Amino acid sequence: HGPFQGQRQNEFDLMFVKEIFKNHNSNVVLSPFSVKILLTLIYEASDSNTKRELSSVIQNDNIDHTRSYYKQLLESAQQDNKDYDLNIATNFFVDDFIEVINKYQQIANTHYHAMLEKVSYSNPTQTAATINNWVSEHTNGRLREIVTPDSLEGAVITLVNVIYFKGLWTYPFPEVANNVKPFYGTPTNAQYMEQNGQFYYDNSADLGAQILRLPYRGNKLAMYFILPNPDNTVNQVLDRINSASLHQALWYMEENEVNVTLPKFKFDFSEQLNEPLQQVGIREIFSQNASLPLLARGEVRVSRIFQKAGITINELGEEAVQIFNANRPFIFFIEDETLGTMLFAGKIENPVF
Repeated sequence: HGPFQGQRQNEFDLMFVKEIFKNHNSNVVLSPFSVKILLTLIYEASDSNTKRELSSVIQNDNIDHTRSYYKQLLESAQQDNKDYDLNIATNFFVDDFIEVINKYQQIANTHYHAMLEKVSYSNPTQTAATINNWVSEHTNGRLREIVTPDSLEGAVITLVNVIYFKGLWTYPFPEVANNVKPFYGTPTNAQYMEQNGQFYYDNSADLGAQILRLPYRGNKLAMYFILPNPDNTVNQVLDRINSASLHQALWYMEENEVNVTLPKFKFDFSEQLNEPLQQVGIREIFSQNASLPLLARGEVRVSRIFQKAGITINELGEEAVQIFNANRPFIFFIEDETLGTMLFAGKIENPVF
């Protein structure tokens, strides 16, 4: 279990993360990989502009390859055992008047771990409740709400993704009696955890940020932290992150002895994805032209797309020189190091737990 040695297919992921982060002053967490599942589901559903617009998401213009890729990354990622708990769940909530094609339900289920169910948008109050109950059910109450009755106004089809994670570190932190200290947001106190250890690390002059990898148990996942240098901000570091620059910055990381101080955090984040998607070039699927002939028996389209993600880091593992002191805002992400998947991406502006 070492860092990924391949080339990440993260051109879309990074574009999307940046667009979300630029428009929120708060903590954020989301799943770029899962957003790619949603777009591929809509692609599978559709009849071009759509194909040019999704070229960073679809695998080599071949549907069999696209299906096996997403299926493989999904099965690699997901797990519920002593080492970590990661569940991804996806649903289309479809108005009653729409006839859902059963074969679409089968490919959705099989390759994308997604489902479809009927609701009545004539009753946005009951429908909100239905969606929110689905969210609780599929995250074991970790997430509980994602929509209000108002956010369904005028809707015919709503696509919802939820994801949550908690794992054991390979190298746990000591549990310390209120290790409370200042956090300098863009001040407050936070609970920190601190250890010395051997961790992949670098100070990246190109990014203007330190990077730290902390692995999770299970030989698959790690959390990366990108901490801007004191003269720098998260937004300025983002402006210099693209697939090439990030690939190189991670490539330069070597195992070092590092003194690591991190704020504990636990929070969730949700957003309606229509707008950020359109901002990054994905527009056709939301236009008067869009259609879903392979999903709905024949003229309808996806009204709204929502994602809600939840995340927790704390000290815990199974048991038990550089300075990495994360006492100001930073970026984090979780990747599957066997395949390069960007499962979670987020930022901390205000530690909370």
